[PDB]
Amino acid sequence: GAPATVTEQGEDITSKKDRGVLKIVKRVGNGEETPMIGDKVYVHYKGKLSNGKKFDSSHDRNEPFVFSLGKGQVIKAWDIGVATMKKGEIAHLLIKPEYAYGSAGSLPKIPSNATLFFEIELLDFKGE
Ligand SMILES: CCCn1cc(COC(=O)[C@@H]2CCCCN2C(=O)[C@H](c2cc(OC)c(OC)c(OC)c2)C2CCCCC2)cn1
Repeated sequence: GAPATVTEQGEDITSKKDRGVLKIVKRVGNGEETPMIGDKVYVHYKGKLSNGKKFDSSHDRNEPFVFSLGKGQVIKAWDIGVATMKKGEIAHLLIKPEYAYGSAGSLPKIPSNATLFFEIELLDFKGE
């Protein structure tokens, strides 16, 4: 189970070191350069919640997913996680709810206290 493999073999990339965001790398990228806060970032991803009740992908178009890193435009987990990734990398994250949607959740899509899993490919980044 990709999520179990991460829960068991994944690196804790939080600062508080509370296992709230766990990472395994799946395809090593190119270079040493990983993006900076305020970079426009381009990714393809697949995401599910632990309930198994919802699944989302960017792949539900050709359009890639585009955000400004570190600006809280996404969940904290992504601002943390993607910032560790190199151009061309693919990685798995498992996220406790405190780094996703927390106790409030985001109903009706995300319930209260949900745990999330993502597969992420980092295509490229550029300074805004
Ligand atoms: C500038 C991008 C702004 N944006 C933020 C979001 C909120 O989503 C997230 O921050 C994270 C990480 C970025 C990819 C989408 N994210 C999600 O959680 C998905 C997500 C996709 C969504 O649609 C693509 C979405 O609606 C906007 C949403 O709302 C909370 C959350 C979940 C993953 C669990 C399975 C169901 C969806 C959606 N668009």
